[PDB]
Amino acid sequence: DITVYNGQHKEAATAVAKAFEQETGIKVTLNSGKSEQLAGQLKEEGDKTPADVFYTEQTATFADLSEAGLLAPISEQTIQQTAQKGVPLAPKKDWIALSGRSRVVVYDHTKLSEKDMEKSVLDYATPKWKGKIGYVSTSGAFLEQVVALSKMKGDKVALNWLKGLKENGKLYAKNSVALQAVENGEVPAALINNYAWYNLAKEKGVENLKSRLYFVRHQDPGALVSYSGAAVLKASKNQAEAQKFVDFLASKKGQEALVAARAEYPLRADVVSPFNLEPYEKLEAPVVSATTAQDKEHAIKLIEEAGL
Ligand SMILES: [Fe+3]
Repeated sequence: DITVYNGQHKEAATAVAKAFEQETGIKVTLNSGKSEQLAGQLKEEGDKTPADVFYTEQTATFADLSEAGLLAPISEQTIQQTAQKGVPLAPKKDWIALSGRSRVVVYDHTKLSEKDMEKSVLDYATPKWKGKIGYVSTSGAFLEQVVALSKMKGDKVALNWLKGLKENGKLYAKNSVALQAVENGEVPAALINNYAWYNLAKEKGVENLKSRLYFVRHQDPGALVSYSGAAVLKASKNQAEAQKFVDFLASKKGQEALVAARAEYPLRADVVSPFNLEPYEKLEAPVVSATTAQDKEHAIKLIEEAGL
């Protein structure tokens, strides 16, 4: 039996754990928490941690653990299962990316069309969109979007984007609320994450929604994908079952279990999502370095400076 420190959503984690227990007969215990807190706990515990595997919604939390020598190597064959073009790879082959979530633009297709959409997420923060674009400044993915803009286009552009949202956008407390506002006719479009919309569409049927999704694609900062993954702890005294769990997560059945539970893009090429997601490769996600704590601190400073 194994212990998994879990920073991912409980439904994702519970569903793959249960499919693992059913496939192998090995029992999984989750120790859930926020990825950044769990990572800190793993570093403090060091070679006496009870953790066998670390399962996270955000692969960026792994870099520090790897650099501190706390992660075990994973099978090369396992890594290759999700190694699509654009998918982040552990330089030391000591963690694996498993799935993704995407930034998207949701729009009311009875008021706007694909033709009204912009080639860049930068352009939604301009007077053309005044009173017409919702955004969620408190959302973790929104913070990731600022980090990517900063890295890809520099601080002046990031700040100008945030200042433009301040001036032109409608602020919503959550992505689900921004989605409702589009459905309700309050705002014709918003910047959200993919899964909120695919959840609603699975629930109600796409034909019954006013809203559709526009993916900016072509490695625009607005095509940002955030990656979930897993790692085996070097300290684990059950490497064999820990590695079997990580291999299962990368397998067809493990990826099938994940996508049945959550609207994340599988990184295996031979699994389709029952939420009817497009293939990961079609997203044309940009390639961007892992968000550090320092990156998050800086992005918060820019949001503050923009008056948000
Ligand atoms: Fe969310």
